[PDB]
Amino acid sequence: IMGSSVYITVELAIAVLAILGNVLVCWAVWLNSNLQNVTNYFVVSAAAADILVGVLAIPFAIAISTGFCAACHGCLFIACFVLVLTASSIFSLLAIAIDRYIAIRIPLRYNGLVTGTRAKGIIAICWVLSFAIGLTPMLGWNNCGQPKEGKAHSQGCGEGQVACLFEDVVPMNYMVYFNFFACVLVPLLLMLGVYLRIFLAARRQLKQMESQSTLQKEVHAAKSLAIIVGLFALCWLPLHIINCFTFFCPDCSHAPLWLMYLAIVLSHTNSVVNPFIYAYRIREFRQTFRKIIRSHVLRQQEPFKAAAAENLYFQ
Ligand SMILES: CCNC(=O)[C@H]1O[C@@H](n2cnc3c(N)ncnc32)[C@H](O)[C@@H]1O
Ligand SMILES: CCCCCCCCS[C@@H]1O[C@H](CO)[C@@H](O)[C@H](O)[C@H]1O
Ligand SMILES: CCCCCCCCS[C@@H]1O[C@H](CO)[C@@H](O)[C@H](O)[C@H]1O
Ligand SMILES: CCCCCCCCS[C@@H]1O[C@H](CO)[C@@H](O)[C@H](O)[C@H]1O
Ligand SMILES: CCCCCCCCS[C@@H]1O[C@H](CO)[C@@H](O)[C@H](O)[C@H]1O
Ligand SMILES: CCCCCCCCS[C@@H]1O[C@H](CO)[C@@H](O)[C@H](O)[C@H]1O
Repeated sequence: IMGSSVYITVELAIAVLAILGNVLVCWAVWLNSNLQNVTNYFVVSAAAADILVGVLAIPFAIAISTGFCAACHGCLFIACFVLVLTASSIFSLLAIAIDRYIAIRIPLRYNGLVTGTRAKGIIAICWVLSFAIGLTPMLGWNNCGQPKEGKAHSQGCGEGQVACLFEDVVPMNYMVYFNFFACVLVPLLLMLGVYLRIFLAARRQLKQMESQSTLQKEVHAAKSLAIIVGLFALCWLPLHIINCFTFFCPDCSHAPLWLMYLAIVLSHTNSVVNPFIYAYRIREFRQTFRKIIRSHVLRQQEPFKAAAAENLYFQ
């Protein structure tokens, strides 16, 4: 229960990269006026949620790995808060995919259908679903009725306290039957379905060229969605597949602790790549990113630049 320092520090690294990249995304929309359109509300939402994952969710996740002494229901609330915030991250990422779906399939009415007000509707829905799902264990679907005294004793916890571990407060059936399907499998299948429809649009345009600018938009879009989906599956499936193994094999010895830490960390790394890489693949975002990091360097190197120039003067 002591914990692994290697895990803690790698987990801390991800939090920083998640905050850096997504502040970068949001900063870029505030400065650049070209980036201030409806389509980017979905990108800003996702970036905002990823920040909260770095600031709030990952620090909370670190705590839950240590098995510190606390009231079971306090421990459950922290685990639930990790679930809500990561869920919002997933759902707001889905919103980007549904947006691109409408944009490519119904390009005419898109501008009349996907308005700034309706975009905030969708954003709110993302957060309603996140709370409803991640807080579900609060309503009674939890392991707090059956505390572990033997483990609580070994950690030297006072009476009425337990070792705060994730798998000790959050039930595996909740994780497997509700959380995995609602939060991971459905969104993944929906996003994969969106990618397959954009790909097929590109294939139809390409087949027409076998007889003598929309094709470039669709090929770029399909690539962007392949990245999102590929990364999302690589980041989220290992941890949840592990959870299924744990649930369906109660007699099996538990999956190694190093694999657990790797999978948890892997799931958190979705908040640094999604949707940074997506935004980074729009030139307008990419150029604005340069102006910001540029101005950060021509203002941090100044003490050493002035020193070197003065050192050469009297050389
Ligand atoms: C909405 C999906 N959220 C999660 O799965 C997060 O919950 C936590 N989590 C999920 N399964 C486990 C587990 N078996 N052990 C510890 N934490 C977990 C991780 O921080 C995940 O990123
Ligand atoms: C997790 C936190 C959720 C953050 C969501 C931020 C949504 C900002 S929308 C944006 O706000 C501007 C003024 O602020 C208005 O000028 C625009 O018309 C309007 O579209
Ligand atoms: C929970 C259901 C919420 C309904 C969906 C719309 C959310 C609007 S929030 C609020 O609305 C103002 C105008 O309505 C915007 O200008 C602000 O930027 C925004 O912060
Ligand atoms: C530690 C506490 C951190 C929790 C942060 C939650 C941020 C909520 S943003 C808020 O969500 C609403 C629906 O809940 C939407 O209707 C609005 O558009 C949006 O402004
Ligand atoms: C709206 C109020 C609804 C109340 C929700 C109760 C549903 C609990 S199901 C049952 O709860 C046990 C708690 O003792 C756990 O041990 C088990 O894992 C789980 O199968
Ligand atoms: C808000 C509460 C919503 C639903 C709570 C009850 C969910 C239990 S499902 C079902 O329970 C059985 C034993 O009870 C087992 O087959 C597994 O543990 C699980 O598959």
